[PDB]
Amino acid sequence: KTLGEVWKRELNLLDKRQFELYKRTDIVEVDRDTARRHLAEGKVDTGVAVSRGTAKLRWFHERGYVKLEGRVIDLGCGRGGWCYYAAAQKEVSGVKGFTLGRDGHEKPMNVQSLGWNIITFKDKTDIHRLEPVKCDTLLCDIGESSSSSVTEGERTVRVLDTVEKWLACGVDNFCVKVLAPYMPDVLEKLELLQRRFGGTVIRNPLSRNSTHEMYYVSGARSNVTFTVNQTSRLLMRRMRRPTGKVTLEADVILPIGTRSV
Ligand SMILES: Nc1ncnc2c1ncn2[C@@H]1O[C@H](CSCC[C@H](N)C(=O)O)[C@@H](O)[C@H]1O
Repeated sequence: KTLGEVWKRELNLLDKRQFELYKRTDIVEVDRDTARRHLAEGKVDTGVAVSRGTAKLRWFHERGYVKLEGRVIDLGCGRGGWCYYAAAQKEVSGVKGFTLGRDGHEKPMNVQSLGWNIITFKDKTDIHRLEPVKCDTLLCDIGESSSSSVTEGERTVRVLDTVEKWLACGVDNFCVKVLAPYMPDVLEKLELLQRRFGGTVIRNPLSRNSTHEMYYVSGARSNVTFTVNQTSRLLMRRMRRPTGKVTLEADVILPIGTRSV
């Protein structure tokens, strides 16, 4: 019954064309042309990002929504866009990335952007059953979209449930994907986590309109209900006023090489 659930219901009423127009209405995307060509050519020393994730984390990072410091852990790293971004930051001392990388799940990608050498990738790992490790910055970008709001809610509560075990070890910084912040139970878990660890949820402008995903971050504190609804209002507005107008932005190019001495 929340505004976001109404949004989800109306999203499912869109035919294929409607959905297509909607998905790219007033959105911002990075141009992946060059990165895709370089990766396809096997170039590992041009500093291109392995995925759209690098730009998403940079957005949070550059405006203080999440500080990237010391020991970084990246749950559900996939190709590794967040790991490579974090590894290139001077304040970061190490990066441990974990992901399934099996049964259709993408495996970490090997490139040599700055600090690749301080990253330890580990695949064939289900982070829901991985024993928490002490760290300073906790990152988690997991949440598989579903036509079912019930399912998005279940997957979202499971992620927050798992992440709470890691935050309970004591972490200074965090950035965690929240697939369905519009679901009632998720909203309440977020409110409880906020009273326990602080932070709030922020909508990344690089996220597509087809998902209501927002990120639980340590760099800001605000009323969760209000801001989740603001995003709901924006998404509903774009569905009612489709245009498919997209704004392209330069993708992230990181420096290259190992961090040594
Ligand atoms: N239970 C689990 N354990 C480990 N990894 C998981 C998982 N569930 C989902 N994942 C992985 O979480 C990843 C989310 S996509 C992450 C993109 C990454 N931030 C980047 O910048 O490239 C997917 O690769 C998915 O396979």
